Amino acid sequence: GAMTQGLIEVERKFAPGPDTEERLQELGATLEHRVTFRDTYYDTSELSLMLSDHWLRQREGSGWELKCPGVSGPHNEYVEVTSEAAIVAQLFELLGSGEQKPAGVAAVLGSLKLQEVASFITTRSSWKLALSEPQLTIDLDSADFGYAVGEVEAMVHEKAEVPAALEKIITVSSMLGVPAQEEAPAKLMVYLQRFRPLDYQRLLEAAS
Ligand SMILES: Cc1ncc(C[n+]2csc(CCOP(=O)(O)OP(=O)(O)O)c2C)c(N)n1
Ligand SMILES: [Mg+2]
Ligand SMILES: [Mg+2]
Repeated sequence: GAMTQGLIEVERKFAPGPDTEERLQELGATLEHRVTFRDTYYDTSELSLMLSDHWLRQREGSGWELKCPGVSGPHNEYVEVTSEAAIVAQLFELLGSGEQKPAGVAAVLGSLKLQEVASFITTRSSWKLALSEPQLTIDLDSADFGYAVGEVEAMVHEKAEVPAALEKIITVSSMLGVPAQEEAPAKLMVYLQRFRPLDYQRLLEAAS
């Protein structure tokens, strides 16, 4: 037999500005693709998934994905699950349907009292940047509800490499975006804050 795993993705969000694309161009980045896609997130009425740092979505053209917290000191760690059967097992453990019998994620939604909590369309430009060695990716996202966020992404092999990669992408992010102390918010968090502010408040309360 054999075991297989992926690389580690390291990421940092930033607020783009009017000059972000021009900076990318002058740095020698190339625009690899432009794409538009719907994201739809799901949770229970009590926000069971989100309150425990679990994030379940169906992404147009990609299928189901679930993000779970992992056990970078100042920065978050996530395990991404895209196997439907592993998503469903994780959801059963957390939301406890002992009786529930497995199936595709879609089929188990009702049984788990999972409902759509947010849906929106993102228009994305994805750029690649080689410096002096593997190309960084820069995703520039525009959400149809009216919010723009960029993100710099690097891949690395071992967890030992994560701290240096983080510093690099933080520094690159700062040259591409508006000055800021903290990381720019995720599209979903801005959506929740503006359009589901009672839910946002629950999330705020939990984290402090
Ligand atoms: C302040 C804050 N930021 C981030 C998180 C974690 N989080 C919020 S929404 C989300 C899912 C959306 O992730 P995103 O990075 O926007 O996915 P993308 O659309 O870029 O693929 C996660 C993991 C949190 N709990 N609190
Ligand atoms: Mg990306
Ligand atoms: Mg990303």
